[PDB]
Amino acid sequence: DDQVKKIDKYLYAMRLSDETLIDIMTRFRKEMKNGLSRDFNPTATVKMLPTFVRSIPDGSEKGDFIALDLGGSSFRILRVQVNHEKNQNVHMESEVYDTPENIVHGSGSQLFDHVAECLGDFMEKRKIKDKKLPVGFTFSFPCQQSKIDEAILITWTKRFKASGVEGADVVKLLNKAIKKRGDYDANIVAVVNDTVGTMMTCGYDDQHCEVGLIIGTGTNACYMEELRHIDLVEGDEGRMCINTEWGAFGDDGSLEDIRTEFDREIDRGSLNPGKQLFEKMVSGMYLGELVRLILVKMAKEGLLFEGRITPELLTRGKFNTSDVSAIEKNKEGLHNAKEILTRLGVEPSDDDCVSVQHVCTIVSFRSANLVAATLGAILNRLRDNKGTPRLRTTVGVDGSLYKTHPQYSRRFHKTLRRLVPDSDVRFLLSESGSGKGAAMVTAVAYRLAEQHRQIEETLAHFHLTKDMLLEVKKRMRAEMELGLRKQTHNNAVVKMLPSFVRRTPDGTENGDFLALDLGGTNFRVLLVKIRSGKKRTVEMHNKIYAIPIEIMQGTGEELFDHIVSCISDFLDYMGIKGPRMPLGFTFSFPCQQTSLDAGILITWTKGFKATDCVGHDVVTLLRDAIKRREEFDLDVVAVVNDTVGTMMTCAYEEPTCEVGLIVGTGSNACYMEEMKNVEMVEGDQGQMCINMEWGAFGDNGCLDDIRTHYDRLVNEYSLNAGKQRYEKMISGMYLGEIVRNILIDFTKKGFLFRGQISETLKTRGIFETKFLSQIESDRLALLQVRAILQQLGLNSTCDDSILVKTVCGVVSRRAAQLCGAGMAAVVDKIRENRGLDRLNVTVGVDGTLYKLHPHFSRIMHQTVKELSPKCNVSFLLSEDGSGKGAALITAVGVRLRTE
Amino acid sequence: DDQVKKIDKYLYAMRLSDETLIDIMTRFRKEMKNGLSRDFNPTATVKMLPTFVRSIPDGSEKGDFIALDLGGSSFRILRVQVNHEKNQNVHMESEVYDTPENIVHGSGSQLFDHVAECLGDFMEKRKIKDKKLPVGFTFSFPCQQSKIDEAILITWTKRFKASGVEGADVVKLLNKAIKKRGDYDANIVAVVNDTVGTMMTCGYDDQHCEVGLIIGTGTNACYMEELRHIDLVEGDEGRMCINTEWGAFGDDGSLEDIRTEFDREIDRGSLNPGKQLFEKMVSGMYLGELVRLILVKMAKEGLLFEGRITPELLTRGKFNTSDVSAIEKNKEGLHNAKEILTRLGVEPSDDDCVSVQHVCTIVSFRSANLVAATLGAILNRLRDNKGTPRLRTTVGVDGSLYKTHPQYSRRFHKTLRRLVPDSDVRFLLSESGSGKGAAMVTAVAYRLAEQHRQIEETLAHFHLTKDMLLEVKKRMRAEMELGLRKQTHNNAVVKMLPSFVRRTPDGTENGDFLALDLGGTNFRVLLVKIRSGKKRTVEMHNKIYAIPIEIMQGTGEELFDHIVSCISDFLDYMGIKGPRMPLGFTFSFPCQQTSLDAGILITWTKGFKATDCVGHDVVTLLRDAIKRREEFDLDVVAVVNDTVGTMMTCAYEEPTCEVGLIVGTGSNACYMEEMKNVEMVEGDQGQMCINMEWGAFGDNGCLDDIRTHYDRLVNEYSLNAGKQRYEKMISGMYLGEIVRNILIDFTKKGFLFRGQISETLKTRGIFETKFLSQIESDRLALLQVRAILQQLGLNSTCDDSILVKTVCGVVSRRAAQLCGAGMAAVVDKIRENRGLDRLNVTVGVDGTLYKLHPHFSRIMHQTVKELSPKCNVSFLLSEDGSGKGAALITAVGVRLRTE
Ligand SMILES: OC[C@H]1O[C@@H](O)[C@H](O)[C@@H](O)[C@@H]1O
Ligand SMILES: OC[C@H]1O[C@@H](O)[C@H](O)[C@@H](O)[C@@H]1O
Ligand SMILES: [K+]
Ligand SMILES: [K+]
Ligand SMILES: [K+]
Ligand SMILES: [K+]
Repeated sequence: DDQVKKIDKYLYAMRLSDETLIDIMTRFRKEMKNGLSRDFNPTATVKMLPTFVRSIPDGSEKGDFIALDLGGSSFRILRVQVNHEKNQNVHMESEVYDTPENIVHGSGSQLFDHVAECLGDFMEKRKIKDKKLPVGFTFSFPCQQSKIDEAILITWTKRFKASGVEGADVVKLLNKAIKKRGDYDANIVAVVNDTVGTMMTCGYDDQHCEVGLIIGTGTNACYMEELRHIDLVEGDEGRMCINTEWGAFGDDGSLEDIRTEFDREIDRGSLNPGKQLFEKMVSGMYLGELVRLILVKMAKEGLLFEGRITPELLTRGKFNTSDVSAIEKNKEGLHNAKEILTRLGVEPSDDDCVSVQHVCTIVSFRSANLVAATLGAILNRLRDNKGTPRLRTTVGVDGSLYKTHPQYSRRFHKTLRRLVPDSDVRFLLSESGSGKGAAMVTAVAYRLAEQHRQIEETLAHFHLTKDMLLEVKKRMRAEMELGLRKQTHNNAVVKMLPSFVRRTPDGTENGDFLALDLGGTNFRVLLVKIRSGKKRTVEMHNKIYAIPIEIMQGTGEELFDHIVSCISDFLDYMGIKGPRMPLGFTFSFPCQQTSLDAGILITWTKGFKATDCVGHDVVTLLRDAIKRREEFDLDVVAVVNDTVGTMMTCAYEEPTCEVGLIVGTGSNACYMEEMKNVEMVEGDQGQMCINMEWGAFGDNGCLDDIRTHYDRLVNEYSLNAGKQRYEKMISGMYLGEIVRNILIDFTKKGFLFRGQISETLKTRGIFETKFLSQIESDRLALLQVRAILQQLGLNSTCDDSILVKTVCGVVSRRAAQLCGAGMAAVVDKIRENRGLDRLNVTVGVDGTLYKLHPHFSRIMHQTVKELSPKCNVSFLLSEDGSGKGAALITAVGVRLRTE
Repeated sequence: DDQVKKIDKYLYAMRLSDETLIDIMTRFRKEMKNGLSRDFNPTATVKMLPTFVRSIPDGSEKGDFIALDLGGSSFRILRVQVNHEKNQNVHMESEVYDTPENIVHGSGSQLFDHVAECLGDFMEKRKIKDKKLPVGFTFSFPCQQSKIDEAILITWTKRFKASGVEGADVVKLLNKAIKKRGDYDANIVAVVNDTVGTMMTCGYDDQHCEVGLIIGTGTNACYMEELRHIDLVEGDEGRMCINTEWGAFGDDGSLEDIRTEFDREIDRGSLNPGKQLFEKMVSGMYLGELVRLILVKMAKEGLLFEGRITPELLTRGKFNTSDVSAIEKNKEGLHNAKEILTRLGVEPSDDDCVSVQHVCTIVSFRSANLVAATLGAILNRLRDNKGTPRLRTTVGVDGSLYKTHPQYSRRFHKTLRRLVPDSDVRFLLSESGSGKGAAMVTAVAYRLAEQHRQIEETLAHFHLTKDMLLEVKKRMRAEMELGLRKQTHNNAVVKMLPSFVRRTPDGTENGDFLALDLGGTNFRVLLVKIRSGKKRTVEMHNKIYAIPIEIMQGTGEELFDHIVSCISDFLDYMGIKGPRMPLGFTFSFPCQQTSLDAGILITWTKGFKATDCVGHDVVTLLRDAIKRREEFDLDVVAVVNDTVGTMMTCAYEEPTCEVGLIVGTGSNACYMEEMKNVEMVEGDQGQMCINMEWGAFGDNGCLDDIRTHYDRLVNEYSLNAGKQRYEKMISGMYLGEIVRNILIDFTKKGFLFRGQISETLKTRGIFETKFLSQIESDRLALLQVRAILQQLGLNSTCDDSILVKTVCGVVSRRAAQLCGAGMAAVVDKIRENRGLDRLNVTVGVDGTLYKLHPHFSRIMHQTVKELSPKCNVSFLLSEDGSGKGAALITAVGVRLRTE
């Protein structure tokens, strides 16, 4: 006893009080906060690195993969096999490869070539070198990573010191070595820390695991932290495993008050002086040597061995941590001591043995107590995160020291239970611990890799090549011809109807004109004053009127009676009733023009059911209603198509404009054609603006080779199945539906919304052009995109969001391109029509998709350029082709009945 | 009365209850939250746009500028002059330019050319067209801007509808028009909303202003909101004025429950149907017309004028908001009514006049009450932000309606005082209101513009051009020659000392060597085992030892007695005492080599003061101490320079290495020279590694033309004034000091830290290489950089941070370049030395600045490439040139005494 008491005082500084431990527990808690915070992270010693592991094995894990484990006591290679069974275990085998101490102090190159050399042999000796099995990599060192399969070595720790690796990506470095040999082919799908592997390996057997603890050569702990606490990782949903890297605890001076002269000497003779100061007070790679130093000091003071000092006792590394354990055994502790010490050349006395055994006890007890303190900080942290008064969790443990020291386990648990009282912690030990762990993470990594490989293949069908685009342009052009020729027009799908607008405005237009814009329940009347002065100027007014459904489904005699009623109101509203004014009539329903002022209605749409209108000439129905009133008289000069109105509106300013285009809910285009070509209208002189009605392009199957399964579904479920095939791959009314139908598919395959098909996802037209234009916005953050989706009614996650945005993108790009191939055919036909080799033409466009969408117009333009280089086409957003345009068509109209 | 009562019931829906108003107040509060939040902002109708105005006039405002005001009742141009006086007012004049109604409905082009045309005239008529005065621009429309001098028109409101402007930057569009004419030159320094101008114009006279309220043609309110609440603007310090754009309140349906059939008809006949729904219930541009519609409906029902309806009463725009005011005058209200109505063709009865006057009252009272409600929401918001129980603030008001209606002011204040009770609000009216406002913002904008112009000029001196760099390279080369030649060596500043290392390792090296690394209080001894096996392998160990200051300032006999004591310890530590081992001696103090194993100490540094060492040969002092002990014997084979050790260490692996470089606290470089050239050492055969000591380059004034005022200050205040000029523009020991000296300067000029010179800013060496390497980090966010600074002890702001980072950048770039020009001279001399036209050489480098810094090594490399294209130089980070290197020099040493 006297002896033991003499050591206790000598090593008093190595005997920490609970008061002290709690303090240390508190200091670490602060180091944890700083490392997580984005403000102090820059200069924090406890790195708290994100592992990018968001959950423990859910069981659904299955596969066959390899696993490397480098950085611990020994370098082993495992082949883990997690398969499907009826409550039966998982199989796995491992092999340890000797790694020369002069190899971990060499060049990164030699080291990774060694690891590669050992890998190939392992697979070959098992001849599984053919089936490229996924490879997991457990690397126990602080690594920076922004994804599971990347690992930038922050620095080396423990006994490694290979140059040319720090600051580099070990995965690339390994892939580099595996290549150099080319003996085989490896798939490093993931890189994980050993603490992570341990937590995984044990969480598999216990879904309560949230902490991985390593206590061996080195020491470290990882836990499950709230994303909303990990400032340096964008997100807020779920959890992510954090790699504290607590071995560096104190590397900034925080622990100088508890470190002794022996601790500092141990540091001076170390590979990484000044680093991992806490670790050097705890882990097994240092325990043995720490005791030796204490023994040398004592012999030197004649406190032990009667001052006798031998060359062996002074040689670094002669007293291993394994002697510390042998000496602390309950049974043969003191006998082991005598043997060990004796082997050191010393001649120990019974007193010497007891003393040396108490030094061991004091040194290893400190290790235990210190780790209880820091682990307790992680427990309190978990207790706070869950807001629970008492904590219940399972800790995954591993490490040569913890597993082989006879007293560590017990002392560690005892002290821990005394510092962190309101909690019941379960400690699960693991066989390989990080062997099966890297496998579970690899498993998930592979999984997500296939999902992406698949998703990429599905979206590939939407990728049109410049050659396909040329065919599309080729085919559109042929369709155009069939519709112009008189011999095939009746059977053509791209009708190419004549608008009877023989000239674009020339500036000579001057006057006051009325326009009627009818295309729904809310139509409008307008007054447009045009002054052909020195300076072109046009002012206008307009009021909107409603059409009671009762009248929409009225008798056609009431419909036009009501409309003239509204016009009668407007004229008074503008204070201009009296004179016989000219009026342009924009009729946005399926019509067939037989003259500038005549158009037969082929079918009602948008809810109109007025009787005795279909088949009749709308302009006559209007003229008849006007006369029925006898209050005033108008001179209906024309019936107008809004697309044609859009070009006219544009031509008025930009004279090189001879093409109009609409890309909104629907799509159409027009252009000035040569009369000699309009076989449907007598006269080979002059020009004629043609209203293509190009949305029917492909209605005879000519696009059937570029349409996808989702294009077909959208058609199958559309109201006009088999019709408007082209407009269905380009208009804002369907784009969302192609998108929605892809999402449903992916949801079923389980790549989105947890495989759960939402009711909102089942609703058609949920993805309007407005919301389609947002999700793809450059100025939007993924957290906003996610908000938008959730706002629609989709329980999307940051991850879902990334997916939905990609799909949208794929669909809208093809839309713009397919639109470009179309537009590309028109301009070239115009060029060739006039026998030119270079054409400069402007196009007037309108439409909520072209206008609101972030990338449609751009990609569209890029495309027309590639497919039609002999043409220099310019696109100008021209609005109100239905009002201003109809008026301009009217002004040009009256102007021409004079010539 | 009966009449009045008959109207009250007829227009019951226009009479809002306080219950209703408070509800609306609450709805707006929610619209304010959504617009500010990054989650709901995407689809929010109340945009809550950031104005980038962080404070009201602080008085320090002074200058002479112009101001444009477009978008309100009239387009005026002001020339405001805010100067320094003894409590006397500010001067300003304005001029209104007629803007044709057919001009605000035309093209953006014509509109901005009109504004330009009006601008030039204004300045010319005042002939101030010569002095390019700053120009302020008040544009009253929702604009997107990320900086004061940018304004992307979201959309048009009120009566503007010029095409080609929405979605574009009006500033560029204006600058575009001012150019087209080129009559003059304008400086649009800022663009502000009218609400902002009003708040500014009134905050100037009252530092309590936090709200700008407009009630005229249109209606809108801006206030001062907490940056920590403006999710869409990075930051958290101070305040920023938010432009609510509340006219759009309800544009999503939120107010359909309080809008009447008259409100909806007013919308149908509007320019922007469906937009600014709230505004259309309040502002002056609509009040008049809203009453007309109510009157038409009543006549039609024979409720007024005995049902008589006239063409005038039905003409839109015949009843102006100015008639609403005339009619509500206390004195001549009913007489004004009779006159007005009569002018409308109606024949009003006294009863009719009373009724029409009550309609006005009911309509204008609603306007007042509605704006009280929404303003009250902004007050409650301000009360909450300041956490005060009762609110005290000043509101800046303006608007034709508010200023000209006889009853508005009174009704508005009354209702407001009843809804928002715990607060005293001061209402300041402004003359031009936005005239003097745009001027105060312009003032500040100009100010910051000059600071940047200045700062840019100061940092320009640090910009070296490729030609200067070539001169530097030219001069370095000449310096090199003077130092090699025997006739000028004694007077050369770049000493070019011979290291006596005649060969780089060749691989033949094999053995066990000791090294002593002495360069401070903590030196180390090392054992390096080198095996020239089939595979190159080298393992080593080392312990660190301290030198008590008492011994550092000892007698030189004790210093080397102590060192040999440490070596004696180490040999036992490694268990190898006995044999006579070889030892390399790295002596990192000002030494002069006279042989491979001899070096005279020219002067102590780093606190050493040991006596009788200076002038003596350190290797002899060591050999003498060894012999004094008689415990063992060593074979000191060499005295080493760490730079030379760095190259050797590198050559060992990369055989093309013949140049070493150190860039850390200090800087030096070495390279293999041709013996025929080393005039200081006999023998024209073989080579000789030269230790340049290039830090003294420029010590004779040869760099005096590229050194700056701050370079001189750093020298002036350095411990070795006039010496190490080159090393002072490149080493990590001074870079921070050049930086710190610039900051102090800028602080004085008042461009940083509020002109306040911190005590921390006065501390030298505050900017260590570590912190210099961080601030410039690509992976760091400005909020972190700011944290770092504040962590140093600098009360920096996000803005300060942006500045400090730029300075650092300027300084560290020149450092790398100046280093490159130097390195560039060595490689070329080697090339030319061997008469080659292409040279491939590797350079071994080390140093905390080169290693830790984000951009040093890169820019350095880029530079050596440009200046030395006949050379293909490769840079390899080679570490431990002081230990491993000293050993390699020793191994090569013993190996050569055999040849
Ligand atoms: O091996 C246990 C631990 O040792 C520490 O030194 C390393 O930095 C960690 O990566 C590792 O988890
Ligand atoms: O003119 C007053 C207000 O009118 C609103 O319609 C505009 O959108 C605002 O920019 C302006 O502040
Ligand atoms: K986060
Ligand atoms: K024809
Ligand atoms: K903010
Ligand atoms: K010579």
